[PDB]
Amino acid sequence: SHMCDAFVGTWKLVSSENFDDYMKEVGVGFATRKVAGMAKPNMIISVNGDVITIKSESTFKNTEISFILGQEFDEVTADDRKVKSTITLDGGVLVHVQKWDGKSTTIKRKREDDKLVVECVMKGVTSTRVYERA
Ligand SMILES: Cc1ccc(S[C@H](CCCCSc2ccc(Cl)cc2)C(=O)O)cc1
Repeated sequence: SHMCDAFVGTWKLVSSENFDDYMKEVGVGFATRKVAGMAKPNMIISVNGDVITIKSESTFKNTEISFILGQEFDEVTADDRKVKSTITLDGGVLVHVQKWDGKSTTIKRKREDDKLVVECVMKGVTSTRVYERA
């Protein structure tokens, strides 16, 4: 047993707050905000050795990343940014930093009760996205 066992599984979005304002802060355009904001993604997290895989499946886009903690990688996001990402574990929280065009956003993922809580921050603006087991 290991590092991220409590994150492993299949999760479904059950609530979102302030995601439009977060997307505006990130620079997402109108049409993508409207369509992406409707989505109710499935997030599938798995671990094989040191490699963590996070898939997001939705009517808008299917994305997948695989990574080793602390080791930077290339990521094309669902809103089509080309970013440099680093994911670390900090006190039981998965901390995902995305860098592009001199900008930065941080996505934190933690277990709280039976939920997996996703907090997305872009400057002063936070969005909170709550997932439960599928
Ligand atoms: C449609 C859809 C697909 C995937 C997600 S991942 C997100 C966390 C990661 C957020 C930062 S990357 C990003 C993704 C989409 C947009 Cl619009 C803007 C930024 C989460 O809900 O858990 C959200 C919405």
